[PDB]
Amino acid sequence: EVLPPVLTSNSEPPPVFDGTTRLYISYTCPYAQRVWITRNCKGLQDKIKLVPIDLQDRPAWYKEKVYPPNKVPSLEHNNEVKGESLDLIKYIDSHFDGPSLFPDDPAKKEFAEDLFSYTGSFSKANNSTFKGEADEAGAAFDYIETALSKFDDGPFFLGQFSLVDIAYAPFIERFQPALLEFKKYDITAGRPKLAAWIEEMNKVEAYNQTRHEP
Ligand SMILES: N[C@@H](CCC(=O)N[C@@H](CS)C(=O)NCC(=O)O)C(=O)O
Repeated sequence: EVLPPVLTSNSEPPPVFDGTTRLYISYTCPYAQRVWITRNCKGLQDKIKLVPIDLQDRPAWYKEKVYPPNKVPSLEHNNEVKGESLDLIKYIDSHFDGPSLFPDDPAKKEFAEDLFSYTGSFSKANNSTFKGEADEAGAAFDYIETALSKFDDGPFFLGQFSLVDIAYAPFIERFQPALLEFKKYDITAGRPKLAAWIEEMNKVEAYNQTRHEP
């Protein structure tokens, strides 16, 4: 796959609502990365076109013609532009071909909703730590470690790979090296299920490719 160029304030607008599916992203936004990973994991590279924008020098046509809330990601599909990364990974999973990324088992679904609900707290805990407000990252990763012990039919949050792993991957990807650098803190220390989860995620090529750049 060829990753397309970043569009700036000086870029001409793409067709909007011409029938092509477009995923508007920033190459470094973790929320957008969630959706990009979902696209790749479902083999949708030829179905969903990436439209990367520069958030520091962004095209006015984005807010004006594509997505008024003026954030990434947003998904243009079937004459609607929709936002919210968690909504979007669920939407793509259920409206496009490719392997299903969400289990049918009601108990796994229920646990998944607990974990989706926890994403805000997870980010807040880590950010609190980086900002020196409270050392909450350890407790947050303890929660993750415990969650990984719930289902023993695979190494991922719901046992087998799912949208839940995808939701967390961009954030763990960023928090891990930052905690090591800024707080001299290794999240894998004492957290074997988490260490295994990171190793297994890193074997997923569809995810690794979202760490790529033009
Ligand atoms: N709740 C949104 C968050 C999206 C978001 O905060 N994106 C940021 C980049 S990390 C953004 O587009 N910032 C640009 C701005 O606020 O103007 C989601 O889950 O998709």
